[PDB]
Amino acid sequence: SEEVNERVKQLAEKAKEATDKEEVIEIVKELAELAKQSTDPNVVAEIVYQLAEVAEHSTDPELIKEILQEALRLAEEQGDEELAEAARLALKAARLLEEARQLLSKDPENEAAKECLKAVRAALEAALLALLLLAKHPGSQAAQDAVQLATAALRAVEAACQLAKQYPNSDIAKKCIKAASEAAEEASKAAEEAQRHPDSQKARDEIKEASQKAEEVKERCERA
Repeated sequence: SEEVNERVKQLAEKAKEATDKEEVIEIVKELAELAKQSTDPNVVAEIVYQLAEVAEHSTDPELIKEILQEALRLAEEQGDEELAEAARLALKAARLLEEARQLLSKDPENEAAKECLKAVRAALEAALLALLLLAKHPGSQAAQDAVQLATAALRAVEAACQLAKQYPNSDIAKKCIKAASEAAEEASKAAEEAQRHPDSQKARDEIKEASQKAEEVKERCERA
């Protein structure tokens, strides 16, 4: 028992101290394997939580995505529909990040692609924070709302990024993408206050304000 909980904390630190992408992923796969040694729902929740943190402190999109596929795989094996939803969203934000980087690569001077990219980063961070909050406090109305926020934020970014690729160098399209970036950033800020302050009401107050914004930018961008 304690030999497991202690080991989760150790491997997590090892991953954060790793010096190459290949070592991070090897440690990550060792964290996931510890799930095999237990059926305790809390040990898997803690492992998923550590995976989200390893991902949140990484910058390589490919690595992040691989970390999150593991986290989703664990949630799915648990039958935990709620935690799997959160991991799958973050995973999808990471895949959008990979796509956003490809878009910019084809037209690196394109300010629309740059803004789309910045928007996805903020969306990814918002979804990762929600996952961190849920992984520790499933019953929270803030965690669940945070997941809902990150969902809305990502929908808006996808619409904004859709135009950055479709019709760029156009004032009309350039405004949504600017709004989407701002929307994603605020969503990331809201989800952060909630992550460090789950039970706080000011935390719950911030999450709600960002969804309306997220919802408005989605409706704004679909227009363009």
